[PDB]
Amino acid sequence: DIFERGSKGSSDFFTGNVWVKMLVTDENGVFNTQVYDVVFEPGARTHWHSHPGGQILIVTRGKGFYQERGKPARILKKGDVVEIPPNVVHWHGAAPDEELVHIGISTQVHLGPAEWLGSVTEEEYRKATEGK
Amino acid sequence: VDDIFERGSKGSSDFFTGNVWVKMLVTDENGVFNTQVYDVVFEPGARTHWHSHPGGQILIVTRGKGFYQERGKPARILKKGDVVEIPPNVVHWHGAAPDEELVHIGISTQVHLGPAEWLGSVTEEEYRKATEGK
Repeated sequence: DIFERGSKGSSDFFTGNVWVKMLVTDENGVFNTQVYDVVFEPGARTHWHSHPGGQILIVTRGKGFYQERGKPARILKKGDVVEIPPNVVHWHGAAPDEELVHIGISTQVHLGPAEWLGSVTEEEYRKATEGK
Repeated sequence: VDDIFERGSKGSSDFFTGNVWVKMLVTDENGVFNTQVYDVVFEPGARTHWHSHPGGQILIVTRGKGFYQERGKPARILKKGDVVEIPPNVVHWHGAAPDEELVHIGISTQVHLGPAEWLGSVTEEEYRKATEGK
């Protein structure tokens, strides 16, 4: 609705079909902040990862999940704002039944890039999402 | 705190001309992010005063029609989907079109570099010249 779909996200960092559109790439480092828009098709999600800088998600459409490692998953819908603290290992993605669209803001980009870990397994995903 | 309001808290005449509603999305009370995020509605004709942010600002337009102008430069027309990169210390205003509202997300970057510096109102002549017939 607000933005066109971006380009297909790498299978190295995503499970399923995800489209990413860079809004602010901050190539010159002026803002120390990057901004992206992402569409997760049903079932699609990031791998587990963390950022040294805090991340902010703003949900613009659909239904999805955010989960920090060892913690219960949080249900996302339009309007929700997720503050992802620095270094917290987490994933986010769509509900099984419905796409998720959100803006993402990476803060304190200079602290370093995302650290990518393992995929969110089918088991982890079902456990987090089944019947919610 | 701003969740208590229907449209947000009404913009103070100290900083805005006309009717504006602001909802803070990220206040960063605890400085975890060095960034603040807000959602703003400008009714037609409403706009910020001239101001600058030491750390810069990013606008993401979600609805309607507005204008962005840097001191001494031609105004830029804003529509849904537009992204405005406002560099550190650049003096500017933004706001709605004369006959349509503007809604946008604002991101104040590098907050630790200081608060916004607020200058004069955008005069009716400045606004008319910026917007009339556009």
